[PDB]
Amino acid sequence: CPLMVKVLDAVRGSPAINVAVHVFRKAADDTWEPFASGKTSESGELHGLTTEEQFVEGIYKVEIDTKSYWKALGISPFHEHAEVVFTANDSGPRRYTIAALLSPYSYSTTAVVTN
Amino acid sequence: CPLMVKVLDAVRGSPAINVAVHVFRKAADDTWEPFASGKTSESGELHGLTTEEQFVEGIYKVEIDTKSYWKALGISPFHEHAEVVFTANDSGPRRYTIAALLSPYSYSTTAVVT
Amino acid sequence: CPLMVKVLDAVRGSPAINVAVHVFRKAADDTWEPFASGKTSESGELHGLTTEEQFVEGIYKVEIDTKSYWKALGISPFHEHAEVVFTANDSGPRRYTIAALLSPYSYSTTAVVT
Amino acid sequence: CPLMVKVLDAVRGSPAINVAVHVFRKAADDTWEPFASGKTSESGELHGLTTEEQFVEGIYKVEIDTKSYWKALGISPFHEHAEVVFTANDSGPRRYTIAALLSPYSYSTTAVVTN
Ligand SMILES: O=C(O)Cc1ccccc1Nc1c(Cl)cccc1Cl
Repeated sequence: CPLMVKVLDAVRGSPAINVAVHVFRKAADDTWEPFASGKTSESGELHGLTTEEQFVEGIYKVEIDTKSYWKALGISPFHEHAEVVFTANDSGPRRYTIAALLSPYSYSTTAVVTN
Repeated sequence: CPLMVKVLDAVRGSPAINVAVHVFRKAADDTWEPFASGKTSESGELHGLTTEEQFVEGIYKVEIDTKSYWKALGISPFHEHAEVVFTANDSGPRRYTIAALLSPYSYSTTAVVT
Repeated sequence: CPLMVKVLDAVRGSPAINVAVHVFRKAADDTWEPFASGKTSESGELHGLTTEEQFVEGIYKVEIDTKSYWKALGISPFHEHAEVVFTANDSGPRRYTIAALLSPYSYSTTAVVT
Repeated sequence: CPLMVKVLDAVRGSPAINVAVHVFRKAADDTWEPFASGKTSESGELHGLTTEEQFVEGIYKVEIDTKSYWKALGISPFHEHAEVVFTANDSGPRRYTIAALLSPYSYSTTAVVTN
């Protein structure tokens, strides 16, 4: 499990559950091709998105559907979604934990990269 | 000045100066067309990106070239850039302030709509 | 105006208005003595807390009454208040801007020293 | 384990290791009495600070010695430390995860409260 996503809710002080996450990889033609997708669990985490074999060097985009999350709670959010774009494994395989803290008009995202 | 961008540096505790910012608007064909661009000033701010006449309802993407900013400081950042995608509602006098706080492996962004 | 405080609301995407702010300075006996206080304005800012003459080197604590702010909006917050403790160095012309972004169960604070 | 602290480093994209944490409880005389202390592990986490029996209702202060952390890395930080003050268990026992993301001139803290 080289790619993990964790989403927290800053309004309720709880994990953000059932948040849709889509991952894309930049193709040779500068196009974003679907790579993997899923929804966060009860712990606000999403595991098993890919494997070390499939997760090759490249530029990846992790899109977190924050808008749908907030609407389901009756709150009108600012962002359409949260996007995290990064180059991965360019110097060998690494483990990536992408964390996002969500608020209706703000979000913070950090990466924890393990070797 | 309905749209303003402010970028701060969390490592040095200062405005993020000369950060390239590109704004795009989603076109009818779901394509991002260039809308405006510029670089943050000494105060880490970018004003005059557009006018109220030109800034119509739609989905906009504010792209902040964070990578180039960090590389210039000798720090290898994590993100390729920071992106803020939102819908400009246009329902009453509204000024949009997009703020971003930058760290090498993290960034936070908030919108101040007044 | 060497010390300024800015408070934003991450839930409503607006400045945090009328937030009580208390500033303390650590005394010789390791006690926090009141230094200045006020409430954020409509722009979520608090200016004129002190002067360069009065703002000498020392350890300061900026306390933001976040609890009262959230309760007034009908939201039960997590924190009793937000505290920012720092050392004013006083080594060259320096203006201190203490910014805080508030959410019911979270807050972020950054210092912009220019 | 009703009280957990997790600290991340936003500059290096890694857990903040060996960060000293001191917890205090407000006494009857409005004084902060030492409650527990420890240092974050390799995963940037601090467990076993207290037990459900000892962690009674009250106002607690979690102090994270961020200054010492940054100085050890050769960076001059802004804050003397990060403090998180909250009322705990006022409506029954809860599990509290106090998370902090650190940068030299900024820090963010969130609480995840479980029942
Ligand atoms: O915008 C963000 O998310 C970064 C951040 C973090 C903590 C405290 C304040 C801020 N942002 C900020 C600042 Cl530094 C100035 C003016 C307006 C805003 Cl929204």
